[PDB]
Amino acid sequence: DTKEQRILRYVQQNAKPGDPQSVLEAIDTYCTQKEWAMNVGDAKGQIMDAVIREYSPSLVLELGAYCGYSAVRMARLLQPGARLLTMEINPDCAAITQQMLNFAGLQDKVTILNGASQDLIPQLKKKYDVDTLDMVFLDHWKDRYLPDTLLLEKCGLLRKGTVLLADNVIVPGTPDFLAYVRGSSSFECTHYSSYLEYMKVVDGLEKAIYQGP
Ligand SMILES: Cc1cc(-c2n[nH]c(CCNC(=O)c3cc(-c4ccc(F)cc4)cc(O)c3O)n2)ccn1
Ligand SMILES: [Cl-]
Ligand SMILES: [Cl-]
Ligand SMILES: [Mg+2]
Repeated sequence: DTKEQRILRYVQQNAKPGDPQSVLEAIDTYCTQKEWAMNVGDAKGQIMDAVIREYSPSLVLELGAYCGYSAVRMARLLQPGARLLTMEINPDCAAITQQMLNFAGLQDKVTILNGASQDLIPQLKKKYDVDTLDMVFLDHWKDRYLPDTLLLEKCGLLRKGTVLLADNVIVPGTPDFLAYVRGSSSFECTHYSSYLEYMKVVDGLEKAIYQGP
């Protein structure tokens, strides 16, 4: 089997159904002790939690679910009725994410879409009845952070105050995105320095709040 299947199995055998916190803990244990994986992790995850609590978004889009760690992290803090849409390009990982969310008891809050961000973003309004997004978590291909931000804007999915939160802006790094949002009058940016998941390597999150045209 694959690493991702092993992570799911470990959660199923070491966490409590319906207990998101136990799911996060199980994933972090496995990835610290057994096999590294590209989940956002606990260090950056704590920063994400603080942001989600500050903004209490009603509708969140995640780009790049992987195994569902971040989707569990965000969805467990959403208010009743609030929703997460998450996109995952790898079909095997999309299925793992669905199963992860099901185990965590968060499946009614989250819709996991299998496909590429460039294809799915233009369908959000008419197919998924999205008006505007309250928050976007960028965690997909690092080359796509900038084009997909621009595409979100083109599609009319951003409003004044939409929060973009970007993983991995240092490692692997997203230099074009960072330069762009930090240089743009349409964004108010803050950097949260942290560490790459499960590693003693500096990484960070960027928050970029959309200001309108
Ligand atoms: C809908 C759609 C979805 C996607 C999509 N789905 N899933 C992803 C995952 C992307 N993530 C990464 O590659 C990533 C890599 C590292 C890393 C690797 C190796 C190192 F040595 C150091 C760090 C660390 C991380 O935290 C990462 O997030 N993209 C893509 C396109 N369209
Ligand atoms: Cl993750
Ligand atoms: Cl960590
Ligand atoms: Mg990441």
